[PDB]
Amino acid sequence: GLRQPAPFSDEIEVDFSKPYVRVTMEEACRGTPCERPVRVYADGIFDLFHSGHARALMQAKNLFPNTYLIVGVCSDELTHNFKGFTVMNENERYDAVQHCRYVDEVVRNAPWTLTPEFLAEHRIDFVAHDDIPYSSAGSDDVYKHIKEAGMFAPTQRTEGISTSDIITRIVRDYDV
Amino acid sequence: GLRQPAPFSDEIEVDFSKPYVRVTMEEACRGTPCERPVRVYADGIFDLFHSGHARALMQAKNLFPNTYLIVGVCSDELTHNFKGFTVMNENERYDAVQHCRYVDEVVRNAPWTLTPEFLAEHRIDFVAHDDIPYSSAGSDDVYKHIKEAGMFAPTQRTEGISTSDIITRIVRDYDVY
Ligand SMILES: C[N+](C)(C)CCOP(=O)([O-])OP(=O)(O)OC[C@H]1O[C@@H](n2ccc(N)nc2=O)[C@H](O)[C@@H]1O
Ligand SMILES: C[N+](C)(C)CCOP(=O)([O-])OP(=O)(O)OC[C@H]1O[C@@H](n2ccc(N)nc2=O)[C@H](O)[C@@H]1O
Repeated sequence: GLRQPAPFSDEIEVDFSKPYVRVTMEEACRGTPCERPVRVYADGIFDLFHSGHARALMQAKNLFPNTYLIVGVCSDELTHNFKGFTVMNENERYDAVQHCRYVDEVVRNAPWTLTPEFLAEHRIDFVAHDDIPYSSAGSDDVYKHIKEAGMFAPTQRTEGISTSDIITRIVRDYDV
Repeated sequence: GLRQPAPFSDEIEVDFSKPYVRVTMEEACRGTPCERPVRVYADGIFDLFHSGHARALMQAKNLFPNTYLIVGVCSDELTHNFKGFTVMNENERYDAVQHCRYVDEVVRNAPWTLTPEFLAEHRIDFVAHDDIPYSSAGSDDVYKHIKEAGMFAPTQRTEGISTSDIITRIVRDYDVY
C-alpha cells in the first residue's frame, strides 16, 4: 500500500525548467497525463487532526482523476497571531498530516493568505477548502483572490466533528 | 498515492479455498511473492488517534518487505468493560484508522484476546503491538499465547504523545475549573 510518511516539500525535487502553466478545470476533469498530475493545495491548522480533516483531504485528492495533493500547515506563530490557541504544536501537526492516506506532500510553515510567489513556487493548479469565506481580518475572505482567479475548488465540511467539539467533550468528560 | 479509505474487512472478497498456512519470520523477511503479502495484524483502541498510533502502524506495515496491514479496533462496550472511557465513539475511531496512510484493512469490534478462530478467519501471520505485557486481567498478558506461538512482532512506542497526555493538555487549556 503505502509504507512511508508523505514527504515535506523540501524532500522532493521539482523541475523549475518547466514553467508555471496551470491546467484549466476542463482539462483537469478530463484527466491529465501520468507525468502531469493536477496539483491541488489544501491548507489548514489541522489541530487534533481528526476525520473532518481527513475527509476534506480525501475530497481534495479526488477532485480530478490524476491529482497530487499538497497540504500546507500553518506554524504556531501565525496561528496564534491570527486565529488563536493550538493544542498540538506545529511539529506535531506537521507530523499528523504526514500520516494521512490522501497526502502526497506537506508544506510546513504555510502562509495565511496565498501569494503569487507561493502558488508559482509550488506549481499549484487549484486550492481546496470549504466555501465559507475565511475572514481573518483586514480581510473578509482570505481566499477571495483565489476564487476570483478561477483556482478555488470547494470541499464540504464533515458535520458533527471538529477540534472545538472534541475539546468540548473532553472538558465535559473531565467535569463529570 | 491513495484516494479511498482503507476498506472494512467485510468489504473484501477472501478466498478460503486457500488453507490457513502461516509464513515463518525467515520467509517473511526474505520477501513473499507479490500475491502472498505477509498479513500483519495490529490491534488498539485508537482513541484520539494521534501520531504515536500512526507510527505504530507505520512500523507494523514495515516489518517485512511485502506486508498487508490489518488493523483491529475494539468496540466501545469491550473498551469500557476492560480498559476505561473513550472520548471518540467506536464509529469515529473506526473511521479515523481508515484514513491512516499505512492501513490496508480494518476489522471492527476487534476482540480483547485473540482466539485461534479469529487468527484463522483473517489469515493472520503476525501480531504487532508494543512489547509491554498487556494485563487485562485474569491475565498477566493477553498477548502471552501469541508470543509463545512465535507470531508476535513488537513495535516501539512513540515517546511524548498519548491519548492521556492529549486529554491532559486540553483540560489545562480550556477547562473552566
Ligand atoms: C488558515 N488558513 C486560512 C491558511 C488555512 C485554513 O485554516 P482553517 O482554519 O480552515 O483550518 P482547519 O485546520 O480548521 O481546517 C482545514 C480543512 O479541514 C476542513 N474541515 C475541518 C473540520 C471539519 N469538520 N470538516 C472539514 O472539512 C476545513 O473545511 C478545511 O478545509
Ligand atoms: C485492547 N487490545 C489488547 C485488544 C488492543 C491493545 O490496546 P491498547 O490499549 O494497547 O491500544 P492503544 O490504542 O492504546 O494502542 C494502539 C497501538 O498504538 C501504540 N502506541 C500508542 C501510543 C504511543 N505513544 N505509541 C504507540 O506506539 C501502542 O503500543 C499500540 O501498539
